[PDB]
Amino acid sequence: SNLTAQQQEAQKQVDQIQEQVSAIQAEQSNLQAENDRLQAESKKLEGEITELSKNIVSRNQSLEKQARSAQTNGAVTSYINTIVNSKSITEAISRVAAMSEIVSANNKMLEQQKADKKAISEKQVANNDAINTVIANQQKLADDAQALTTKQAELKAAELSLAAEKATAEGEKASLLEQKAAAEAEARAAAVAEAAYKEKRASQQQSVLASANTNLTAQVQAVSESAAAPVRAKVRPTYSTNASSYPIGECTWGVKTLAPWAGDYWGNGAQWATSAAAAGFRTGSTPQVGAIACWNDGGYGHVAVVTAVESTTRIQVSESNYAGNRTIGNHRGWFNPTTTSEGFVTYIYAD
Amino acid sequence: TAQQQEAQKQVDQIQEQVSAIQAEQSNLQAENDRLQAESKKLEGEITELSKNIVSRNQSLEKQARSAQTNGAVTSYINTIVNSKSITEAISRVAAMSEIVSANNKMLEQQKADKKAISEKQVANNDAINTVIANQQKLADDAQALTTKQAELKAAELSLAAEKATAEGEKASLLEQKAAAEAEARAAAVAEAAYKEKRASQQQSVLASANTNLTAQVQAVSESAAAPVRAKVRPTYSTNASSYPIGECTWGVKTLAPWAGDYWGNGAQWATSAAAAGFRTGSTPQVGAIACWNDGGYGHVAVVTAVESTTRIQVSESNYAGNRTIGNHRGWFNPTTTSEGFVTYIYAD
Amino acid sequence: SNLTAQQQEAQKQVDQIQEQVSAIQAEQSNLQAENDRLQAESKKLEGEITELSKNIVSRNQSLEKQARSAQTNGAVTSYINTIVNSKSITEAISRVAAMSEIVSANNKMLEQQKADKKAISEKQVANNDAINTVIANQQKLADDAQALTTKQAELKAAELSLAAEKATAEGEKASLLEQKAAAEAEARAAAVAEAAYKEKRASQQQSVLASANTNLTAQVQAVSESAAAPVRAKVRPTYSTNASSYPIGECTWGVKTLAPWAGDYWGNGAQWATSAAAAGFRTGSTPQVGAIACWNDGGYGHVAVVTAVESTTRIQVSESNYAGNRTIGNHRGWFNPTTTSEGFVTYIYAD
Amino acid sequence: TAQQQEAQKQVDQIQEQVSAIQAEQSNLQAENDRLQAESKKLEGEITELSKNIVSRNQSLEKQARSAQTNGAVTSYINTIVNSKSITEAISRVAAMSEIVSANNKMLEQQKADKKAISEKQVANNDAINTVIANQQKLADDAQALTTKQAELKAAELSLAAEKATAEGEKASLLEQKAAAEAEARAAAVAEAAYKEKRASQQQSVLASANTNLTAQVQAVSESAAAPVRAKVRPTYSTNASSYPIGECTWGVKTLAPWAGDYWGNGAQWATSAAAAGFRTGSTPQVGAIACWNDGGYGHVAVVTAVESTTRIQVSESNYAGNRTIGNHRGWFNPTTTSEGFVTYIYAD
Ligand SMILES: [Cl-]
Ligand SMILES: [Cl-]
Ligand SMILES: [Cl-]
Ligand SMILES: [Cl-]
Ligand SMILES: [Cl-]
Ligand SMILES: [Cl-]
Ligand SMILES: [Cl-]
Ligand SMILES: [Cl-]
Ligand SMILES: [Cl-]
Ligand SMILES: [Cl-]
Ligand SMILES: [Cl-]
Ligand SMILES: [Cl-]
Ligand SMILES: [Cl-]
Ligand SMILES: [Cl-]
Ligand SMILES: [Cl-]
Ligand SMILES: [Cl-]
Ligand SMILES: [Mg+2]
Ligand SMILES: [Mg+2]
Repeated sequence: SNLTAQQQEAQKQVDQIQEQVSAIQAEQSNLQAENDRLQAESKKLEGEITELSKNIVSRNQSLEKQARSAQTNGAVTSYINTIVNSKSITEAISRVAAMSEIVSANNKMLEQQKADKKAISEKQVANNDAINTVIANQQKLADDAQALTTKQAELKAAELSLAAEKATAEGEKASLLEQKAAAEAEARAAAVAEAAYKEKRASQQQSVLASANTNLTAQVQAVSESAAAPVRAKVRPTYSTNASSYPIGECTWGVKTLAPWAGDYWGNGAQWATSAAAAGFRTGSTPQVGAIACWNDGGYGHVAVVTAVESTTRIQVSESNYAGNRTIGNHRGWFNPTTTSEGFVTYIYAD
Repeated sequence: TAQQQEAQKQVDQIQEQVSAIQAEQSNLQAENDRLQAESKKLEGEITELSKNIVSRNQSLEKQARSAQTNGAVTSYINTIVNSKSITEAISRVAAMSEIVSANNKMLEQQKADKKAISEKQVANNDAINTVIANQQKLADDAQALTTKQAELKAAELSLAAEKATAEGEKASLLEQKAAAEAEARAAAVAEAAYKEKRASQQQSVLASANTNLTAQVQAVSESAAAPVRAKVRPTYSTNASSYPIGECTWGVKTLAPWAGDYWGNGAQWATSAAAAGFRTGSTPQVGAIACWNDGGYGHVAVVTAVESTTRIQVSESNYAGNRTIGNHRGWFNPTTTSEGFVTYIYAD
Repeated sequence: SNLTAQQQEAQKQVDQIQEQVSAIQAEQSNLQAENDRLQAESKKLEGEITELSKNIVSRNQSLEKQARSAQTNGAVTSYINTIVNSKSITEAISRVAAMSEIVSANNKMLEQQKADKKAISEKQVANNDAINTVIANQQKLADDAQALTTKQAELKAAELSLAAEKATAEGEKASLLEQKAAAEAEARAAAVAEAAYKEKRASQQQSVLASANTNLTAQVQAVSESAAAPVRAKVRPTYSTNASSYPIGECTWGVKTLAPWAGDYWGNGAQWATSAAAAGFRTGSTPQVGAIACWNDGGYGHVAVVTAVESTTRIQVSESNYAGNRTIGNHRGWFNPTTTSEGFVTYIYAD
Repeated sequence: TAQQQEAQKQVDQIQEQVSAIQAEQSNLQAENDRLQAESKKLEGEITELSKNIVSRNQSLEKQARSAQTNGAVTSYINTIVNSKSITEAISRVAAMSEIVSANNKMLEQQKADKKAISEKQVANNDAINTVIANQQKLADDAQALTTKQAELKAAELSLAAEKATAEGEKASLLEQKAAAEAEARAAAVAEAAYKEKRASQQQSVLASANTNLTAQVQAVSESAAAPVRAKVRPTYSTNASSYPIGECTWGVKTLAPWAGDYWGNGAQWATSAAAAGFRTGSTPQVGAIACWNDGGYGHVAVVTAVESTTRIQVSESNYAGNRTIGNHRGWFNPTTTSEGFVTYIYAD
């Protein structure tokens, strides 16, 4: 080699910084590649979780209908007597043998339900861990991009410093020493930027963690305390506390009795949601316990108060004047409120 | 004579009652027909006013709010000072009077519609009530008419006996009178049974009013079944360590600790919640987890206020770059956002 | 017996008519009982048909996703190479053994799908036959009620005729012979009513069968030929046939190119449904081929033209300016239009 | 001198071009800001007018139609002749003028709103178009500015050489000029590549316009998949012998022979159709089978005309006791009937 001692020192600074630069770039490619495959694992797990979810919900309903039919009490006693309905001279019995198959099919169903609940649970943790890793990697990538900008600026200046030590000229040493001073100033700018980045990142996270010091009630309190605070309910009218405005036994009289917050002159049940909306009440398509269910059939319609909710297509209700019975109470048990002869259902909420 | 007048008096008294019932039947039936028509017309007008009132309310809240949004009003005061620059014929301040005139005209029409619907509601309600009372009166009259017409029959035969002839015939229609009087007693016993039934049925109805919602809801859970799908629920962690700091999932888990621990990207929370046994739906409720699915990562938040399906407030984390938990948007429409299809997960 | 010859003749008429009366009443109870149990069989079959239907639809989607993943072509070649990725010194392989289980699970799925399609088919015919029998019985019950009214009126008169032949009195024979003449007149009235019933029933059915002499086109023609005929589309404006009102490459320009019946000044894609509705176009939530899909995100939104539809949550579309690509064409393949970053989807229909 | 003026001229010419670009950048950016604001305001007003126009159209069709329903107008002519009976101060004919005045006022406001939305649409559309054109011009200017500023640099160094001193220095900044001119050439080649790319991209976009819907739909079916779910469909009977005469099912089967043969009560038709591979949905289309489910027997019909989701006509059998096939209701709302939840089954 024709290398000097001073030139080797400059070469060492270039090789050290280049090593750091390549190390950052290698990790960037490493993390970006890991994220790509983890995002793919997640997508696949997500599709499988969706598949299991609908099956679990569907199978639960089937298992609850099959339980109800197998545990109705009043009709089940006859199903136990059907097995006993065979002893002496009845030709050929295949009722008891067929009873084993429906129980075998039943036991097979809950075992598959148990397996699906196990599988979705396992797929959830793996998916969640994959998603968490990807976010941590993305944060590491953001940190590396700032570090790379700094180290590449340092490398530039170091390479110019090496170019000065090699220079076989008085004219040129001076030229690239001006360029080195310029490059070193740029490297300082990059470092100060990275310092501000770390400074900002740290305080931002502390500000995020500080906001966790709260709860829902305080959060809901802040809405009503603000200017944009629910004041649409202020313009409502004070209604009567009794049902004297509705005739005895009617569905309207019944709902007014159970839900005294309803209006006094809201007419036929069919029009209650229409009048309630005008009065400032919130309406919607999903049942809530305590909400007034309003069915519109283009005629008189019907109203009731929701007493229990399992889904949008499965509720219980307390009502008056259903199928000729004018007493207030539970007339139907569980039923689907979207598929009745009273028509389009809409719910009126208290708040 | 004299005895014949007494018989004639009984016929005329009962005939008077019979005609009175028939007159009232025609009276009530005619009143019901026109009241049912008045109701139908009022119903159509109430529907017309209702949609206008709701629509106009939304319009009135989109207006005024945009011209009185805290932060934005200072610019509206500067607009008059900026339009005052002499270049060169100014009609910006004069045109500002027209939008305020149009605004004031809108709330005055809203106030008139709320007044009109209120008046139409009471008239309609009274009309409906009157019709039902009349129908009950008509049912009572039909039973009374059957009785009085049977009494009239016997009374007319009694008069026919006093006019005599005499045969041969007195004895004949006195047997018919005794038969008619027995029929009249049968009609009376039938009307008594009718009143007996009507009275006890109404008492049974009035007895059922002695209740309230809580007792009603209690009877459902006390019955064989009875919501028992929530019994199989799981114990989730009480902290948000399973979700990364600043993410929307971490924020919702912080505000709604009843949510799951490994429910992944916000988009899939409703899907996992439904599998876990939670109830989901399309209408916002305060305290519900709003889950938006965009076919990607999606988003989650907790509903803090609800005015309608298309107007809510929420508290969330990581919205538009801001990773702190809080209110980021104010009032907004959750169905029309870049995070996609909204679904709500309810606590119970 | 102290029975006369004439009295026996009267007694015979009573016994013959009573036999007919009891025969009708016996059949009424017979048919009413059969209908009750057939209505119950139907209800049970209906619930089972609903159960099978949702499973068949759900399982079809799963089988088509599992087929797609197992028949993607470009990624499947790697799945065939994974089995070949084992020969000499690889420790323990359970990738080929696990491949048998997913195929076993796949083959088990289509066999259960085939069994469910077989079961629903069988349950459909049994249910349909049960429903048909119940309607035929109801028609027979309507016929019997008319016949019963007639025969009971005949019985009344016959019993009075017997009461006249027994009568041991000059005073009473004459009385119940007047009652018999009255009863016979009532019996004639009942017969004439039953004749009118049969007369009406026969001609009504012929009038119903006559109305079947038609088809949809004639039916749709009669609507437009009537006074209540679609004339809301008359007030529309004639739009330009080119997309010069929209800038090159935009989504609006693309939709206008493929659907020239769209408007010229409808602005950002998000507002197209809003302007279309004002212009008199019909809008809705379900995709149709040739409909303009309008997504509203509270911003600029997006528009496209629907090119294929499998369900509400699965369509294909041709569009312009998707994910940076400004050419008109198919960018996404099959996708769910309700779950995208462009927001709330609404469809604008040509008619 | 003289040579220095030539150098000064080159600096002043290029500086003029540089300032012209920068002036236009500020000009276009300012115009876009105010046009984006005009658009936002117009958008809100278009939304306001749209809902009013749709709402008012429904109101106008519920009105007039009720006062001009064939069969019902003869009674409206008799109402003036019946209110003319002298009993005793008549204000029924005078009040009839007010509802017609209110009606005529409604269509005049509808006509004004259709005029206003049309005008607002063109102004908004032109505003949006201008903004996009400006954004493209801004992208072009940024590339041109980079080039002209590089040319200016070299020209200023050329002027600095002619002023000289002279050293020692002429030679120094002539080397810098040669370096600057090389940089200016690099900027020009970059702008050329930009124009090269921009031009070919637009040609590729314009090329894709050479198509139509049919070719587009053809490419879907020609691709790997391609709707092939309809391939597995079944051959049903061509007559309605499987359904009893006069029933709603028999009627729909007669009009829509593509329906199934053993689909039972009308209520379950959508359920069986979905299992059979047919597409279902919540929006009416002409020729679709409407299936109403009331938790009981339900009802079916064939859609013959559609105005909206809440306004259709249908042809059906066995409606309100009438078992003939035909139009029984005219225009009606299929979501608000006593037959329950409506769902439509589509042919394809
Ligand atoms: Cl909390
Ligand atoms: Cl009812
Ligand atoms: Cl009762
Ligand atoms: Cl009860
Ligand atoms: Cl934490
Ligand atoms: Cl974490
Ligand atoms: Cl963490
Ligand atoms: Cl959406
Ligand atoms: Cl046809
Ligand atoms: Cl896009
Ligand atoms: Cl492009
Ligand atoms: Cl493409
Ligand atoms: Cl036939
Ligand atoms: Cl048949
Ligand atoms: Cl037949
Ligand atoms: Cl409904
Ligand atoms: Mg905040
Ligand atoms: Mg007809």
